[PDB]
Amino acid sequence: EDPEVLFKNKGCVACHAIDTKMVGPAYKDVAAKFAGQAGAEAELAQRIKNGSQGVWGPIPMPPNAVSDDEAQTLAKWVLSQK
Ligand code: HEM
Repeated sequence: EDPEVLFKNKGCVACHAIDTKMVGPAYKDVAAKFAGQAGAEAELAQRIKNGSQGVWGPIPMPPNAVSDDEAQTLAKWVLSQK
C-alpha cells in the first residue's frame, strides 16, 4: 500500500507531522536520528506496530492498528523524510 494514504488512514496524522512536532516527534527528526543506521527500518516498523516509549520523551505511542507489511511501508517512508 501507499505510505501517504496509510499515514492518513491509520490515524498517524493525528499525532504526527513531517516538519513539526505535535504529540509525537516530527518525521524529519526521526529520519535524521536514524539517519542511515543499519537495521533501523525493521526497528522502527516494530515500534510503529507494537508501541514506543522513552525515545523522544516520557509519553508513549500506543500500539497501532497496522499489519506487519503496513508498518514496514510506513517505517521506510518515515526514514525517507531525511
Ligand atoms: C501511524 C500508524 C503512526 C506512525 C507511522 C507513527 C510512527 C512513529 C515513529 C516512526 C516514531 C518514532 C519511534 C522511535 O523513534 O523508535 C513514533 C513515535 C511516537 N509516536 Fe507515532 N506513529 C503513528 C501514530 C501515532 C499516534 C496515533 C500517536 C498519538 C496517540 C503517536 C504518538 C507517538 C509518540 C508519543 C511517539 C514517541 C515515542 C517515544 O519513544 O518517545 N504515534 N511514531
